Amino acid sequence: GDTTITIVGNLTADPELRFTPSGAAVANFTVASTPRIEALFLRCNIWREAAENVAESLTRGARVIVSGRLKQRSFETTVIEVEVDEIGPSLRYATAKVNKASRSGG
Amino acid sequence: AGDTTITIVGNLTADPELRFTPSGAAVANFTVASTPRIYDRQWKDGEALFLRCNIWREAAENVAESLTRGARVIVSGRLKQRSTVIEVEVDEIGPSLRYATAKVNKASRS
Amino acid sequence: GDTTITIVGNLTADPELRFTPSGAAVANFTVASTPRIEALFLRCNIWREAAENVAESLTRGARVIVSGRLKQRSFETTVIEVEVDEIGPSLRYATAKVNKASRSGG
Amino acid sequence: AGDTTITIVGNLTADPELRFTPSGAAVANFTVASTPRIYDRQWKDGEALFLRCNIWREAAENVAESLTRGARVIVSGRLKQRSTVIEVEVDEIGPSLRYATAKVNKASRS
Repeated sequence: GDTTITIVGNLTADPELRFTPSGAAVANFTVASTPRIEALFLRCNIWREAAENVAESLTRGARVIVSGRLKQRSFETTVIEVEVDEIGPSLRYATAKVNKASRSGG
Repeated sequence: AGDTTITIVGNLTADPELRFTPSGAAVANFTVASTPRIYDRQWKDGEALFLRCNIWREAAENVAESLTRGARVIVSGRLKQRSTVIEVEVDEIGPSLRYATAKVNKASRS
Repeated sequence: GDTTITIVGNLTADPELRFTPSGAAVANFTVASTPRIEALFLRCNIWREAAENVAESLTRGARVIVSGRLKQRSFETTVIEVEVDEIGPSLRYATAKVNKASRSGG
Repeated sequence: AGDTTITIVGNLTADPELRFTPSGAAVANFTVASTPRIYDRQWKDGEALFLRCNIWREAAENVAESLTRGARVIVSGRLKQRSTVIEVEVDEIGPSLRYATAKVNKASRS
């Protein structure tokens, strides 16, 4: 089958960044969202430069909009997790100066 | 504040389950098995995830009556952290009309 | 970019079916959904056997759940339309007898 | 009854627009241009669609201030048929952190 998800919440901590043996960047963070009618924490993952952009521009307590797919993996005493497709900061209660980086294809 | 809605397409892995609450409310439980297709390289179709869902009210019974193990369903809902344990609070569920057909009933008789 | 959508509503008319010169089946119908806090009509499209399944099993006034992508096309005096990924009938106010068809790969 | 929510990723095509209502409410208007990728055959990336969106309240101004033509945004919302004409009633919007970076402000000063 398939599964996509969109989440709006606040960062719990700041995006922790780490690089892979291959060189590929992997940001990491967890979005906490409390619906109105609670408390749900979703840990997300991002790759490639978008990983570095996140770690570089976001901080704990930031309101974000996330679209991605679900994922699970085993831990030792399976938990759901989110594969980020694209992430941005909400302008619902904030503003932001945006600086794109040019080089379209790659 | 920020919410979290989700749409899932997968299979049931078992017949639903009618868990009547102590208060007297119907609740159907099932888990949607979904393994996505990943157009890469040429594995091109793998990484199965199992999502535990909880449908409430009237639909808890329509689901327990209509759906069965191996069923391809389309689920709409939200992720709740109540109850490890994040589950899908199903808002709408329906037998996918892909690969299958169905005869629909209604609201008002028998 | 990209865009996915999920709709829950009722059929306005019955799925109209038609075949293509290539032989590919194309069902067609439009879902009317009125949110609670209105009246929005979305015309959908489906292909392959799922098209025939729809026309064969659904009827006007039926509550359905639809996931797909948006699409637009010009008409003469552009309108948004939905490319159905998968459609099923809601069990929120109904029940259904399901008869899968076997032949997994194709 | 049945609702309809949607998530869009695309570009703005122009700077937003502050359309203050007669009542006195802020409203920002823009249209998200989105052309999806379609892994088929080997066109493998085409069919551009343009979605007109309307963001309201406080965010109408934060958007008009923060975003500009050519911007890659992530939009969350619902399709409304008010005003041909189906538009996106934006609930949340944000500059996509893919291909770009951003400096976030907040709620309470200056």
